Amino acid sequence: GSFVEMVDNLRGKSGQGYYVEMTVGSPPQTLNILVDTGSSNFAVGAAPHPFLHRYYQRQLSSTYRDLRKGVYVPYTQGKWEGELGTDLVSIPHGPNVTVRANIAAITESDKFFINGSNWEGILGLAYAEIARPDDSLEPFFDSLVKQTHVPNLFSLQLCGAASVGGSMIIGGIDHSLYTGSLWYTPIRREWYYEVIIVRVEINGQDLKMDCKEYNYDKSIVDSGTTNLRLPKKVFEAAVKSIKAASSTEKFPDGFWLGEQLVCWQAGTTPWNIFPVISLYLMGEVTNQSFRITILPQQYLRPVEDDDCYKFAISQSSTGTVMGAVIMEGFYVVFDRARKRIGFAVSACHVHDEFRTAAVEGPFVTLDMEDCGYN
Ligand SMILES: CC(C)(C)c1cccc(CN[C@H]2CS(=O)(=O)C[C@@H](Cc3cc(F)c4c(c3)C3(CCC(F)(F)CC3)CN4)[C@@H]2O)c1
Repeated sequence: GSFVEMVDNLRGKSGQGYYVEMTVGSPPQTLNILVDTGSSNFAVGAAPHPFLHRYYQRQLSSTYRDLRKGVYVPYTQGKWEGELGTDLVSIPHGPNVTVRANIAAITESDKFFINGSNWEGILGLAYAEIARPDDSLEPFFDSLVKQTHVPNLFSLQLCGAASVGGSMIIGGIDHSLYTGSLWYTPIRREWYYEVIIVRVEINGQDLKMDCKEYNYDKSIVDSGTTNLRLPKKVFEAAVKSIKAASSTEKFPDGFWLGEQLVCWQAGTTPWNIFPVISLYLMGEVTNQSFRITILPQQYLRPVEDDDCYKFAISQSSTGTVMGAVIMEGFYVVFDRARKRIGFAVSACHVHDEFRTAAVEGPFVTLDMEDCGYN
């Protein structure tokens, strides 16, 4: 509570990410910035690229300082390169402070900006270890914490819908955004927001795989990604098992690949025939775990075109990526200070009549440490 300045400060178009309003420079230039717990660079467009609504103009900033060094970041999805500097940054619908963060002024890019999107930059919320050019470049939230008395902690409530909304509470937790209790899983290493998944159930049936497979080569919480991404073998077992639960109908190969939609007459979507999915996460206490459960309403994204949906669980090059499909069911707390991530059922999650998202525990799981890849 007492974080209503910040409630509902996230916007976006579904499948195009969530962004938050920010100001940089003196005088303050407003930009919409993509919120990404999957990287650690703060970067903005700095030139009149045709896709951009606005861009960062350093000429205008009296507080701008050049850093004279270049920087290059290749994501899976895309790539940019720019010039480093520092400036005064603030989040209007956040806590009224201002910090001197590093900024990547994007001078060239490819497949990074979305033609049609309403954002112009990316805010890397993860740790310095994975910042570019190297961990010497202080990530934004590190700067925010060192320079103010704002608590080393933030939380995201992403609410799945063309338009999408959500909240980023900075420095706090807002208890009206979740129901039930928060359960914490350890942040395994401070680079990505890495975690250990110790077990997976589909409608309640263990997928029966060595838990190490769930996390090769790592599992992370990534707000800049849309899908629940599973490692290849795990992905196979999962889809196989979902087909079985939904055999009451059957669908084209391409649906399970996310390349072809499936539609029903509006309001007749056979929700009951799709299984709830569960990830057990390592808990705070030795041999203790807990479970998060998402409904089909989370992994079937609606798409315009009847009621049509895209299958939004997909295969992963890395380990497990808990992206938007996962986060839109839960209030996620990034407790950097206590080095742990918190999950609670979201106040804004989409649920049907008979079933609901869940965070439950505790469970007994031995050898949880063995689920990690080393
Ligand atoms: C930054 C670093 C450490 C070098 C790094 C390299 C590879 C993977 C990762 C893990 N986090 C990644 C996972 S990703 O590449 O799928 C999305 C990426 C952020 C990202 C980068 C883009 F060029 C684009 C998007 C997101 C968009 C917008 C939002 C979306 F979710 F709709 C998706 C599309 C459009 N293009 C995350 O940061 C970090």
